[PDB]
Amino acid sequence: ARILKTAYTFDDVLLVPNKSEVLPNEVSLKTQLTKKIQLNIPLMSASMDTVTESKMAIAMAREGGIGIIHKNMTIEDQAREVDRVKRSGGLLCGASIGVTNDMMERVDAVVKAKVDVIVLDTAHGHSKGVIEGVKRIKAKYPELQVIAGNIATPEAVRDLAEAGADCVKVGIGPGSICTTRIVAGVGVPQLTAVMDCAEEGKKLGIPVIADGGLKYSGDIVKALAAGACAAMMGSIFAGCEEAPGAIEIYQGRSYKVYRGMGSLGAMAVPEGVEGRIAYKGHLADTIYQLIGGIKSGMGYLGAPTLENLYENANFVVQTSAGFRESHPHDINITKEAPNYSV
Amino acid sequence: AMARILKTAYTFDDVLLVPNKSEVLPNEVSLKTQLTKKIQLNIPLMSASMDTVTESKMAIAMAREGGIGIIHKNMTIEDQAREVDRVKRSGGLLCGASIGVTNDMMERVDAVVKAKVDVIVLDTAHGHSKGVIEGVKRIKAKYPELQVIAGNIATPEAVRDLAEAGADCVKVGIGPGSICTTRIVAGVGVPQLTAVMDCAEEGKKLGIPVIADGGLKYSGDIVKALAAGACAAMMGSIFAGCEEAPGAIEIYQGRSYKVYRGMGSLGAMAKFVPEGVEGRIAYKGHLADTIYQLIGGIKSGMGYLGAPTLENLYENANFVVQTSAGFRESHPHDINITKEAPNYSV
Amino acid sequence: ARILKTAYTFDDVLLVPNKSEVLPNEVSLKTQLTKKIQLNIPLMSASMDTVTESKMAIAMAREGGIGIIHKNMTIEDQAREVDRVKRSGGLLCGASIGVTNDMMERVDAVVKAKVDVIVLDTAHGHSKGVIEGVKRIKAKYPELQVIAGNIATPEAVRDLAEAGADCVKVGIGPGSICTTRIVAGVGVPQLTAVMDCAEEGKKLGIPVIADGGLKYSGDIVKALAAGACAAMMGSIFAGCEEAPGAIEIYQGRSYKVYRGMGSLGAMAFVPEGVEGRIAYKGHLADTIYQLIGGIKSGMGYLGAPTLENLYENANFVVQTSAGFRESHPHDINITKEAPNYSV
Amino acid sequence: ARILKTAYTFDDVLLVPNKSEVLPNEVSLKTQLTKKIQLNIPLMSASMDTVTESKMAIAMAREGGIGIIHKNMTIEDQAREVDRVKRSGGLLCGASIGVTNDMMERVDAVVKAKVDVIVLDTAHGHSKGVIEGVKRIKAKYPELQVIAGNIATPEAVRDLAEAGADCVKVGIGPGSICTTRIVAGVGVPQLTAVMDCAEEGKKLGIPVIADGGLKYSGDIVKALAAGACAAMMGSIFAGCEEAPGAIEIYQGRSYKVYRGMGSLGAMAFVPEGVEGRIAYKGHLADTIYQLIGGIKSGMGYLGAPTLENLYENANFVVQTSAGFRESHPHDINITKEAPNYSV
Ligand SMILES: C=C(C)c1cccc(C(C)(C)NC(=O)Nc2ccc(Cl)c(O[C@H]3O[C@H](CO)[C@@H](O)[C@H]3O)c2)c1
Ligand SMILES: C=C(C)c1cccc(C(C)(C)NC(=O)Nc2ccc(Cl)c(O[C@H]3O[C@H](CO)[C@@H](O)[C@H]3O)c2)c1
Ligand SMILES: C=C(C)c1cccc(C(C)(C)NC(=O)Nc2ccc(Cl)c(O[C@H]3O[C@H](CO)[C@@H](O)[C@H]3O)c2)c1
Ligand SMILES: C=C(C)c1cccc(C(C)(C)NC(=O)Nc2ccc(Cl)c(O[C@H]3O[C@H](CO)[C@@H](O)[C@H]3O)c2)c1
Ligand SMILES: O=c1[nH]cnc2c1ncn2[C@@H]1O[C@H](COP(=O)(O)O)[C@@H](O)[C@H]1O
Ligand SMILES: O=c1[nH]cnc2c1ncn2[C@@H]1O[C@H](COP(=O)(O)O)[C@@H](O)[C@H]1O
Ligand SMILES: O=c1[nH]cnc2c1ncn2[C@@H]1O[C@H](COP(=O)(O)O)[C@@H](O)[C@H]1O
Ligand SMILES: O=c1[nH]cnc2c1ncn2[C@@H]1O[C@H](COP(=O)(O)O)[C@@H](O)[C@H]1O
Ligand SMILES: [K+]
Ligand SMILES: [K+]
Ligand SMILES: [K+]
Repeated sequence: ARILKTAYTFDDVLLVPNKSEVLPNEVSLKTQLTKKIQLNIPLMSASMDTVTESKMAIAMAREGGIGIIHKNMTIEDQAREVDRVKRSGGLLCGASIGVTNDMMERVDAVVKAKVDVIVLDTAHGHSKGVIEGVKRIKAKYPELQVIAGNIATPEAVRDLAEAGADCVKVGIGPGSICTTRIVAGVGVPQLTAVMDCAEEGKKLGIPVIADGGLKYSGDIVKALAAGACAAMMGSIFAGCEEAPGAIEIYQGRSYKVYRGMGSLGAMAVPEGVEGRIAYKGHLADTIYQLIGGIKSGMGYLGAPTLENLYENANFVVQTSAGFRESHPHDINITKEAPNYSV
Repeated sequence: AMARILKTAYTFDDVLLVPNKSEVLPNEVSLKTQLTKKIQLNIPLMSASMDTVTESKMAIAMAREGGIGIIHKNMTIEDQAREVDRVKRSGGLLCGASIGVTNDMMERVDAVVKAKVDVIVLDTAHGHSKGVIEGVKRIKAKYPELQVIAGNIATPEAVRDLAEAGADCVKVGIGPGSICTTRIVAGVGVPQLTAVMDCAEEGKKLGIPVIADGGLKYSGDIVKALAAGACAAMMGSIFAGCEEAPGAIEIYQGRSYKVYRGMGSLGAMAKFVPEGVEGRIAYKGHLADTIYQLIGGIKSGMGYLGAPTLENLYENANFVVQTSAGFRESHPHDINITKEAPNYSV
Repeated sequence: ARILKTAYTFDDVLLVPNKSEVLPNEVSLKTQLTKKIQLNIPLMSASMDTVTESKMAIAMAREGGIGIIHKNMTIEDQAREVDRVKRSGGLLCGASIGVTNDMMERVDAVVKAKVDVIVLDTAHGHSKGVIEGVKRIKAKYPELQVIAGNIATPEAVRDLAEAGADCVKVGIGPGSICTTRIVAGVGVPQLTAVMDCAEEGKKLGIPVIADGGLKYSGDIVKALAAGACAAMMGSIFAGCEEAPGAIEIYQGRSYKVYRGMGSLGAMAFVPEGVEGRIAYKGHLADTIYQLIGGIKSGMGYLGAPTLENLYENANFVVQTSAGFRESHPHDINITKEAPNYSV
Repeated sequence: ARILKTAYTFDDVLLVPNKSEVLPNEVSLKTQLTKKIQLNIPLMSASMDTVTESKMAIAMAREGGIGIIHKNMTIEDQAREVDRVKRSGGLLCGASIGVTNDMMERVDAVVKAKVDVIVLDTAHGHSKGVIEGVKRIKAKYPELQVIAGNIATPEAVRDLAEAGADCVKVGIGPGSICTTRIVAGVGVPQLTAVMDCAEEGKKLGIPVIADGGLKYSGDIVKALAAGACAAMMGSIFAGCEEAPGAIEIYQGRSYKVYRGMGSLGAMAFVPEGVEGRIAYKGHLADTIYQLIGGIKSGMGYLGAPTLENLYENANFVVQTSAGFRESHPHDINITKEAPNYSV
């Protein structure tokens, strides 16, 4: 039983600027989610019953990303949801699958609805059940694109790619609503997890998704510079108008419900919590700020594409003092900024 | 010889366990552990020997759940014997008794032995001392088969010296306790994760187990202590609010509290300078409900690490260090929690 | 994509005392801003529309420093502001230029008004547009002093010096109103940025400016010890009577507006700064006095009669968060105002 | 410019327990302040106008420690305070001296009043003025015990010893009222400073004093285990009945005034201390009882029956801020007062 190293999250690191011949308006955000699936922007919405149904997925895809329909619903309803996204323009769409008895039955129905990718998502992706589930899926549907998660190690990338996954999803414990690391003691701070896993995926030719723990646009730049093909978010999108759930008002402020899929409410021992986040308005305005920040970061790094970003990215580690310097400090902020908050 | 800085030492909140390949489900794992070579526990949990934590009611409840309680010694010799006696006659449950380094030490041990106590815990502020080492030797001479836990310690050298004195198990923890001020008033101690790991390593070489005593707040902390090599975890704070702990239920402004205090606090010693504090913690209802959450957390952690057994968990556990920013990410963040979780509190 | 090292900001480090044969009242604060421009004190006011117009630049220069007139104005008005400064005595003045379609005509205007230095300043100075800008300016006005920024790597120092910069300005992300590091993920903790850049500039013969993130006089000492020729500040000066903006009273205290140049309000669409209020400080002279006294104190502690000697002989140690807590006052209820400390 | 290392303060480290054969009550706390001055306990009260006059110095002496009479009075009044302590019986007394034009005058007076040790104390002890001052005092009074400070490096230990000091005082910037590190940028976290200076002093046979930054009895154990012959405290004693100043009441709480001597108030150029108020803590003997109890407890944990053995067998580990949270009480609503713990 040994200590391997210090592992870092997004707030621990910064990207060093490079020489740049490209302006933020000239960079391309295109990325391959699998070898067969290109996104126009590297963003995905979490498959949670408070984040992504057909309305969110349609909106994500029109912006050039993708939404993964959650599976806290009957098989027929999830099929319906996928079908509505597919009929709204041949937009891309995903569907969540669990390691369950009816797993193949749920897969058959979202395939019938012509889902583009299934996400075999589970608390612990580096497990025999997930490995065998991927092998059953790829044996019946060899061309069906499969994302498997969640994981946090190069060995997990290796075993899941060996099983036939086309993409793997990284993140054990970083979610805003997640208590996995506290109740089970397990996880890897997300920037080191993505860096280590994406480096392994690149050697195998399998992309990785940086899933969870993202709070600012600059976090996504770091996830992409570390080598993730795409970034998945629940918190950043669950307050948008297109997220499921009504808008609630409490003492002058408008909120939407957001909860972990492993919380008591979502399941009705838990590994998530349930709560409220601020109402953000329409997805478009959030995406515009996220993409603007990504384009700026890429301008700072001289990267015209996502791959060039990864190839020339150098991180430095900052201390808690450096974190205090990186945020605004020693000012009473009195005007809303659209891409910042405390 | 000169003073030196050895290394950085870590507490539970500093580290995370890296997930392994798993072929085991949380409900398939076994929590059986050897507290000593002759005492098996069904779950690796112990309740602390404090006068706000463990008497008969608590020890009975702990044994029923598969753990064990250590009856505290802020008690006449006779009362402690009767406390042990009630646990033994309550269905043959395991029971332990706390013993200090006192002039009547052997008279206290005699009485709990007669009450058929299964283990005695010679616990004191500084276990790595001549008084403790001579006391273990005296007990193992009069009672060669009596199981003896000695503590508290924090170094591998202390494991060896107490193992050579004849201890069957050593208890690790100088300063991690919720109510403890040792490190602040005396400047002494070792962050608990590193203390458990370095002592467990030495104990494994010698074949003596180590207990991780103090500083546990969440079920995931227990997983880290077991993964660092402890055979069992000892908790005061987590159990002091349970209905089975001593003390009445106090209500102040809509919340329910129970008293919890260090054995080295002024109040506990009136019943020197103090090395503990006195206060209140939340009432938690029945012990069974807390243990359920603890065991569930432990089983989930073993599932993530691919460990069907506690020895497999130690053999394959890998830790990473996280910063304070990583700690912020590990807890729920950027959310207004509006519903209680039964295993997470703020 | 890899991790280079840990990088430090000012609060991460402390300077070790040296043997001293000099009293703080004997040190000299002269610095070469460029080869041609000497300042009597190594302080600059930021080129921001809530910090430096002519009033601020005139006071900074009378105190021995310099102000950089911001460019959130028409070309004509910026020339008029520089001209106000030059007509108010022998006063040094600077003017901010950006990478814009009308860049050279803005430079022509400020040159005609007799500006002493232009600051070609933009979010990312290590860029082809800044490099081409410096070359174009130097090709037309070979003797005009050019500061280029902002940057944070030794490679950018070398490229901007090769382009013909006379001085480079270091700082990506540290400013009190800046969100660059949060929104784009990019920056270098400022003490390490200044140290690594100044060392490259020393080898090349080009000075560097420590711009941004400075809060106390001690911070400036650390910036200068790390090799910067001068320190540039916005927050420390924006609350002064000579900065732009009225004085606002609210619940018994006095405030002034301070905002990033990349905030929505300054720009009037993804901002890299915020907008807010800071305490009114009174006259520039009194803040400068405290700054100077603290710098002179630090040079006393390090035995430095000059700023070059301070840099040549300074050693740092890293402190933890607990060391930070010990470095500030602690375990006291402060009941009297200190003119050079506040919580 | 170069970063030498990470430097640590008391909150950054913990001492590893040793095998012990000694109970706390059996421990001996005697120490050599200098080769010719023994204290029954290794505690000194700071030479500050809010901590030690004769009332404090006499009380420190009766407890086994010693007070340094502060210098913020006339030469005549300081000798009177020294004389009053020395006529109260066989009590030890120190007196503070500065690098002043009347330095020798003030030394003459306190020497006439039979002071036992002088403390040539200044902001920056590793300076020509202090080195010359020690040399002049020792050339006139070869047997006067001289403590010189304040310093933070082994080079300063060596330079001050070669000048004739009998003890050196370590501490640049750790004091609770101190702002040296914020306003001048200079200092060394105190545990590292004591350890590095104590190691040099032991090679030379000259003791060091750990001055400032101590909050709990456990911090003093760390400073002695790090090599100091004694610990000097202002904040821990300024709330005691024997400190100067009246007991002031506000909302049912009792306070005393405490201020740095580089604060504006004490100086009545640029300040390096703050002014404020701390809790009233009653008679000094109550506080000393708790300090000595905690020290004896720590030496029990370290198997040190006496103090010389302590440094030789002291092993520190570094703790993170998470370890710091574990070291204090946590997850408890403390409802009873503890005599040796507060937050
Ligand atoms: C996103 C989160 C956190 C999550 C989402 C929904 C529910 C949960 C709950 C609260 C139910 N918690 C677990 O489910 N915890 C868990 C822990 C360890 C293991 Cl080993 C495990 O099972 C693995 O093996 C199975 C077969 O491959 C497959 O279920 C896989 O997860 C599950 C967590
Ligand atoms: C002080 C700050 C932060 C600042 C000040 C004013 C405005 C901005 C705004 C909000 C407009 N943000 C950027 O402007 N962000 C940005 C990011 C990356 C690049 Cl690559 C970039 O462009 C570089 O290339 C161009 C040609 O050299 C030149 O404009 C140069 O800055 C600009 C920031
Ligand atoms: C859980 C805690 C902290 C604790 C629990 C109850 C009481 C105490 C008190 C406040 C009384 N504090 C000590 O007791 N402090 C102490 C410190 C150093 C030594 Cl060396 C020491 O004595 C050792 O040597 C003796 C013979 O082996 C034996 O008493 C052993 O403890 C005791 C602490
Ligand atoms: C405890 C503190 C902080 C302290 C105590 C009282 C007064 C001061 C004031 C506020 C006046 N601040 C300094 O005095 N600051 C200072 C800074 C650098 C140097 Cl180099 C210096 O003077 C050195 O050179 C002289 C010749 O020996 C000698 O006086 C020595 O101190 C003094 C500080
Ligand atoms: O309750 C749960 N426990 C742990 N992780 C969860 C839970 N529910 C969702 N997640 C993960 O957390 C991510 C959202 O993280 P966020 O973007 O920080 O809010 C999802 O994409 C899932 O990977
Ligand atoms: O007063 C004391 N001072 C220091 N440690 C104590 C004191 N009383 C009990 N302990 C220890 O603290 C443990 C409880 O830690 P907790 O589970 O963090 O509350 C006990 O099992 C003892 O090992
Ligand atoms: O909005 C902006 N975003 C990022 N940096 C800015 C912005 N506006 C001004 N700056 C920089 O911040 C410095 C002021 O930093 P301060 O002294 O910490 O307030 C200026 O000199 C500029 O270098
Ligand atoms: O104002 C000052 N500036 C810096 N240090 C001071 C000042 N006044 C007193 N000191 C130091 O601080 C010590 C007191 O530290 P305290 O015990 O932390 O309050 C004194 O013994 C002096 O060494
Ligand atoms: K900033
Ligand atoms: K989390
Ligand atoms: K201080």
